[PDB]
Amino acid sequence: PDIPIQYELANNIMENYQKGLIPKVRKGSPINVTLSLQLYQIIQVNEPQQYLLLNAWAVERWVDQMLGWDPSEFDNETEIMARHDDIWLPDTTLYNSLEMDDSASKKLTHVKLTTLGKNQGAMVELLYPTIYKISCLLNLKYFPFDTQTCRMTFGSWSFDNSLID
Amino acid sequence: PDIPIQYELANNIMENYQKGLIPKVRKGSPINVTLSLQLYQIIQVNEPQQYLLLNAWAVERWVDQMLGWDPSEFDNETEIMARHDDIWLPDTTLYNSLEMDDSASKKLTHVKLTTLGKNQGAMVELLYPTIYKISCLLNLKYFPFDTQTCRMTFGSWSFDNSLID
Ligand SMILES: *[C@@H]1O[C@H](CO)[C@@H](O[C@@H]2O[C@H](CO)[C@@H](O)[C@H](O)[C@H]2NC(C)=O)[C@H](O)[C@H]1NC(C)=O
Ligand SMILES: *[C@@H]1O[C@H](CO)[C@@H](O[C@@H]2O[C@H](CO)[C@@H](O)[C@H](O)[C@H]2NC(C)=O)[C@H](O)[C@H]1NC(C)=O
Ligand SMILES: *[C@@H]1O[C@H](CO)[C@@H](O)[C@H](O)[C@H]1NC(C)=O
Ligand SMILES: *[C@@H]1O[C@H](CO)[C@@H](O)[C@H](O)[C@H]1NC(C)=O
Repeated sequence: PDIPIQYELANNIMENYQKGLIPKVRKGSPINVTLSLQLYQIIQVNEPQQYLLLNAWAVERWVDQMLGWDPSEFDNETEIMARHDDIWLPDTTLYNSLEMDDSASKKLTHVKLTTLGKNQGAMVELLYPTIYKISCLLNLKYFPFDTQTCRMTFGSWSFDNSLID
Repeated sequence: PDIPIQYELANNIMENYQKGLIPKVRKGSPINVTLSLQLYQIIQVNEPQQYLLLNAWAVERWVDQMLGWDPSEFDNETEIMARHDDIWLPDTTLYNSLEMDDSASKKLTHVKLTTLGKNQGAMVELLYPTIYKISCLLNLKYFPFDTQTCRMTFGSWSFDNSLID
């Protein structure tokens, strides 16, 4: 009738879904997460406090083995946009971050769900802008002709290699 | 009886509505969003950190194809004032923003709904004040007789041209 097909799609795929648990139907394999980074700006290289302020564009892709639907049933449709609140998100952490509030370093709004099949899951694309307060060591021996290398360690804080890769 | 007609109006249009999904009943056309901007103040042109602090008035108009009602049924009322939490809002993002917390750069409080018909949708007006921390490059070659141009890039972070225009 007047109800959109995406309403039925989201009601169907997010029916028995539990966002508080890792969507790993298969037992013997971790969830592969593909993190991609773009540098947009270097806001501040703060020598006195060993912190660098970066403005990055982070893209995060994995496969959610529970949010899979058949495109033929739901009117040919192969994509749907949901909210980051409604699905399980990997806890990608910047290990050397100097900011503990994730509302000042991340702008998670929406996720994109592309189906691979009913029982095969769906690709989840997570695009969000970040502001990283990075703890980097400065070797100011050749100041002001110095070059500095800044490391960004990314990983899951609570999930090990057997759960999230 | 003693119940207002706007109570019956908001209960009827917001009955099967889902605010987590784009209100696009029609298939082959994006949602047109009309962003209008007013400059109210230039708080700070911070040369050392390449950021300009603006105080703007943003007005956002689109058509919500699901929130349409027949005025004649609901005592011939053509408008209703709702909250931004209750309806779907486009993710209008300032691309070069230096602030990721949207509670320090935006004051979304209410929305205005004007009906175009039962099955034709409703015009949504979103008025809110903003404080923009803008990443702008300064060419201080003619200081202090210098003129600077500051760019403000606006768009959806996750929705492409086929969804939001
Ligand atoms: C996650 O990554 C692993 C790689 O460690 C993938 O395992 C591969 O699976 C294919 C079959 O689909 C095999 O042909 C490859 O040999 C496997 N790789 C290795 C290194 O053994 C896995 O498929 C990926 N996806 C998951 C687990 O959903
Ligand atoms: C959104 O904007 C598009 C313009 O791209 C509108 O499409 C127009 O539709 C009218 C009919 O209502 C046609 O007469 C015009 O020729 C169309 N424009 C173009 C450029 O083809 C569309 O109606 C707008 N509103 C929506 C999609 O709800
Ligand atoms: C898309 O779906 C419609 C109806 O569901 C169908 O008519 C059309 O053939 C589909 N497209 C393809 C390429 O199969
Ligand atoms: C608006 O509705 C009221 C009550 O239903 C009616 O008395 C009035 O005539 C209507 N106005 C117009 C212009 O039809």
